Amino acid sequence: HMTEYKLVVVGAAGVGKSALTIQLIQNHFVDEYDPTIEDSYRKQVVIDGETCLLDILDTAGQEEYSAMRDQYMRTGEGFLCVFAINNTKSFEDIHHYREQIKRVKDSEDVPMVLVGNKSDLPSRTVDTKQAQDLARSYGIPFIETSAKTRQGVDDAFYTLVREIRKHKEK
Ligand SMILES: Nc1nc2c(ncn2[C@@H]2O[C@H](COP(=O)(O)OP(=O)(O)O)[C@@H](O)[C@H]2O)c(=O)[nH]1
Ligand SMILES: [Mg+2]
Ligand code: NA
Repeated sequence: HMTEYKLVVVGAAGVGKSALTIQLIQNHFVDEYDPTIEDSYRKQVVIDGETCLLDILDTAGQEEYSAMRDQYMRTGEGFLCVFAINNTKSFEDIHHYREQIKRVKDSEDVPMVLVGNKSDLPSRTVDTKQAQDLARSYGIPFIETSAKTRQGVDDAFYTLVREIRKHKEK
């Protein structure tokens, strides 16, 4: 009685991958989540009249190999590619995350959303138009989030589900 959607959250250390996932699931902002915990979470939610079971991998620790992450990259249906709007380097890093996904899928048409997180912080070094340019180039949506205030968080995830449906029958 539910449709499963396999989602993968990627991006540089410290951008708020865990914070966004935890906010989606618990409606809580977690100040201090272990940067090393990689794991999958489940969320049941009704999106456009369909009862969805989201199966979400919150990735961590790019440095080392991971059997879980390997399985999710190969079989994941969509990707949230996250940078922080006060972390220029994380924005610059998006290129590499996107290339890695393109390679695993042997494809340039992969359901993905570019997410610019920490929108509540005043120290903004990546402008919305830089992000809009980058997403336009990739042919993907751009959404600004705050895992702290929850602004944009459901939007990011609902939009990814919709991009998955645009790509394949579910
Ligand atoms: N102010 C603010 N801080 C955030 C936001 N998202 C995450 N953080 C903080 O940024 C740091 C890294 O978040 P975390 O989720 O562990 O990042 P991860 O390494 O990508 O999983 C933590 O202190 C979080 O409390 C946000 O939207 N706003
Ligand atoms: Mg994390
Ligand atoms: Na959170």
